Amino acid sequence: GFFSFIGEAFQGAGDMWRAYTDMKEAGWKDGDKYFHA
Amino acid sequence: GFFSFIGEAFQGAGDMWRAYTDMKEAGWKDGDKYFHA
Amino acid sequence: GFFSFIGEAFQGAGDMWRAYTDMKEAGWKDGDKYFHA
Amino acid sequence: GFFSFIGEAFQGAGDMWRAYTDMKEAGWKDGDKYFHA
Amino acid sequence: GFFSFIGEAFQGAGDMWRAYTDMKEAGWKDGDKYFHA
Amino acid sequence: GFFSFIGEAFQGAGDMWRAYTDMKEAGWKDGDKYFHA
Amino acid sequence: GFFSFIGEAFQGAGDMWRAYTDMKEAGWKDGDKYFHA
Amino acid sequence: GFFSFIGEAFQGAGDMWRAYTDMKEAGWKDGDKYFHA
Amino acid sequence: GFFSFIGEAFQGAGDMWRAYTDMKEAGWKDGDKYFHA
Amino acid sequence: GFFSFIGEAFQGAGDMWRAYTDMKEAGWKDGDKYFHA
Amino acid sequence: GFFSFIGEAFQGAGDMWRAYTDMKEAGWKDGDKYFHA
Amino acid sequence: GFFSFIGEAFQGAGDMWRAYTDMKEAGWKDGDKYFHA
Amino acid sequence: GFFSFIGEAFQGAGDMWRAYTDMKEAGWKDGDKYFHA
Amino acid sequence: GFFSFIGEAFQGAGDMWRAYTDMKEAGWKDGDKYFHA
Amino acid sequence: GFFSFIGEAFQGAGDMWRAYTDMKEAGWKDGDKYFHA
Amino acid sequence: GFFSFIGEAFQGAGDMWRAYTDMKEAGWKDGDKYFHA
Amino acid sequence: GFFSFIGEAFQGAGDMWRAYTDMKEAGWKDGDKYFHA
Amino acid sequence: GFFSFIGEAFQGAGDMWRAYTDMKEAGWKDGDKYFHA
Amino acid sequence: GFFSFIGEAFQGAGDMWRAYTDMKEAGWKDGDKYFHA
Amino acid sequence: GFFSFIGEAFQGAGDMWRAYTDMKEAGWKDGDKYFHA
Amino acid sequence: GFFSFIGEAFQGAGDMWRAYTDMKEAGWKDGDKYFHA
Amino acid sequence: GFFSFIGEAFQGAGDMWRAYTDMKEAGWKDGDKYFHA
Amino acid sequence: GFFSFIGEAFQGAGDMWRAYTDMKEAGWKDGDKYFHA
Amino acid sequence: GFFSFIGEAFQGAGDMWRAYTDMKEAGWKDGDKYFHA
Repeated sequence: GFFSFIGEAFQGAGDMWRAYTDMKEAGWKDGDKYFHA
Repeated sequence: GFFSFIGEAFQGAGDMWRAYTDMKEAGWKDGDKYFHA
Repeated sequence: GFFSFIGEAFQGAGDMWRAYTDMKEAGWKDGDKYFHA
Repeated sequence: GFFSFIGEAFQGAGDMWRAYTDMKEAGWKDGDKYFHA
Repeated sequence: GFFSFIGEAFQGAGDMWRAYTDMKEAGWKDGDKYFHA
Repeated sequence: GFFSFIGEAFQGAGDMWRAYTDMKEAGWKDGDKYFHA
Repeated sequence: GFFSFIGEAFQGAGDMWRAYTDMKEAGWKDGDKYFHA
Repeated sequence: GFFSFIGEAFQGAGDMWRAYTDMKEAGWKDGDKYFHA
Repeated sequence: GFFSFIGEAFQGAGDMWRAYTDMKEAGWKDGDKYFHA
Repeated sequence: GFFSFIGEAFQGAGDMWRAYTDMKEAGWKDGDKYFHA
Repeated sequence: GFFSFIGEAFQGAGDMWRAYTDMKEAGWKDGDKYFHA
Repeated sequence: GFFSFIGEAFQGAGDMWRAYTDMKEAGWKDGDKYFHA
Repeated sequence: GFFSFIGEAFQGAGDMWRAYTDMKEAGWKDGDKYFHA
Repeated sequence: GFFSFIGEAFQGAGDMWRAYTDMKEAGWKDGDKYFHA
Repeated sequence: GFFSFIGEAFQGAGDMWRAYTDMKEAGWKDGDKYFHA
Repeated sequence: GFFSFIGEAFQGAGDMWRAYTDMKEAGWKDGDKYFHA
Repeated sequence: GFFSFIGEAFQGAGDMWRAYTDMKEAGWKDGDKYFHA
Repeated sequence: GFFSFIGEAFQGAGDMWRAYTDMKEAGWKDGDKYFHA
Repeated sequence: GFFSFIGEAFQGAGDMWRAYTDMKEAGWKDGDKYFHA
Repeated sequence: GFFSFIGEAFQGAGDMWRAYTDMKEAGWKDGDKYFHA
Repeated sequence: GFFSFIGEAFQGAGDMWRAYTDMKEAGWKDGDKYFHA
Repeated sequence: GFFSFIGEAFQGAGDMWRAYTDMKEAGWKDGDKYFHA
Repeated sequence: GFFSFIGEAFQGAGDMWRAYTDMKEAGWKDGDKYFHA
Repeated sequence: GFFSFIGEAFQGAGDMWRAYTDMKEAGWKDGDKYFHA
């Protein structure tokens, strides 16, 4: 694919552009995410 | 595919452009997400 | 694929451009993520 | 793939451009991530 | 792959461009990461 | 692969360009990472 | 999507299940094809 | 979508289940085809 | 996606399940093909 | 994706499951193909 | 992805499961192919 | 990814599971191929 | 075309006879402007 | 075209006769401007 | 084209007759400007 | 083209007749500018 | 093209008739500029 | 092209008629500039 | 400007994509052009 | 400018992509052009 | 400028991509061009 | 400038990519060009 | 400038990539060019 | 400048990559060029 971004990308808490691929018999767990201002 | 973005992208809490692909016998769990201002 | 970014990329807490690939019988756990201002 | 970045990339706490690949019978655990200002 | 970066890359606490590859019967644990200002 | 970087790369605490490869029956543990200003 | 083929595929001169994808500024040619019996 | 084919496919000169997808500024040619018996 | 083929594939002159993907400024040619019996 | 082939693949002159991927400023040629019986 | 082949692959003149990947400013040629019986 | 082959591979003249990868300013040639029986 | 200006041009904060032309996939920003006397 | 200017051009903070032309995949920024007397 | 300027150009803080031309995959920044009298 | 300037050019802080041309994968920065009298 | 300048050019802090041309994978910076009288 | 300058060029701190040309994988920096009278 | 052409361009006798630019006190003469079939 | 061509360009007799630029007190003469078939 | 060509360029008699530039008090003469088939 | 060509370039009689530059009080003469088939 | 060519370049009679530069009081003469087949 | 060529370059009769530079009061004459097949 093709991806183009021009400007600002803001993320307080989390993941950006994560790529999990080609897994067999795989397991995982992600936790919570908080944003306070 | 083709993706073009011009400007600002704001995310308080979460994931952006996540790609999970090509999985067999796979399991996972994502937690909650809070936004306070 | 093709990836192009021009500008600013801000992440308070988390992962950016993570790539997990080609796993068999794999397991892991990610923790929480907090953002305070 | 092809990756091009022009500008600023800020991460308070976390990982950037992590690549885990070609694992068999593998396990790990990542901790939490805090951001205070 | 091809990787090009032009500008500034700031990480308070964490890992950048980590590459774990070609593991069999492998285990590890990463700790937490704090960012205070 | 090909890697090109032009500019500044700042890391307060952590690892940069770590490469762990070709391991069998291997184990390790990484500690926490703090950033104070 | 889902694709199931059960039987026989016969081709004297040609290509089969050709997939060209995700191209930008591309150009090509394919010549003539002759079947004589 | 869903595609099921059960039987026989015979082609003297040509292409089969060709898929061209996700093109930008592209151009090509395919010559003549002759079937003689 | 999912692809299942059960049977026989016969090709006198040609290519099979060719995949060209993720190209930028590319160009090529393929000559003629002759089948004589 | 997922690909399953069960049976026979016969090719007098050609290529099989060719994969060209992730090219930038590329160019090539493939000559003619002759099948005589 | 996942690829399974069970059976027979016969090729008089050609290449098999060729993979060309991650090229920049590249160029090549492949000659003719003849099958006579 | 995952690749499984179970059976027979026959090639009179050619290459098998050739992998060319991670090239910059490259160029080559491959001559003709003849199969006579 | 033809453009004639005879006199005085006064600008406290801003741009003058700015010409942006012939752009494709472009993006920019201009901040605030303050005039105090 | 034809452009004639006869007189005075005064600018406290800004740019003059700026020409940006013939751009593809471009992005930039210009900050604030302050005029105090 | 034709450009004629006859007189005075005064600029406290800024750029003059700046020409940016013929750019592909480009990105830049210009800071603030202050005029105090 | 044709450019004629007859008179005076005064600039406290900035650049003059800057020409950036024929760039591919480029990136830069210019700081702030201060004029005090 | 043709460029004629007749008069005076005054610059407290900056660059003059700077020409950057024919760059590929380039990156630079220019600091702040101060004019005090 | 043709360039004619007749008069006076005054620069407190900076560069004059700088020409950077024909660069590939290049990077540099220029510090601040101060003018005090 | 931007120019894109995809297909065939045939000219028996003449010029294609001629560019004469930035001339002062210039003279020339072009001859006739014949096309016979 | 930007120029892209994909396909065939045939010229029997003449010039293609000629560029005459930045001339002062210049003269020349081009002859005739014939095309016979 | 930017120039990209993908395909075939045929010229029987003439010049291709000629560049005459930056001449003062210059003269020349080009002859005729014939094409016979 | 930037020039990219991928394919075949045929010229029976003439010049290709000629560059005459930076001449003062210069003269020359080019002869005819014939193409017979 | 930048020049890239990938493929075949055929010239029966003539010059390719000629560069005449930085001449004062210079003269020369080129002869005819014939192509017969 | 930068020059890259990948493939075949054929010239029957003539000069390739000729560079005449930095001449004062210079004269010469080149003869004809014939190509017969």
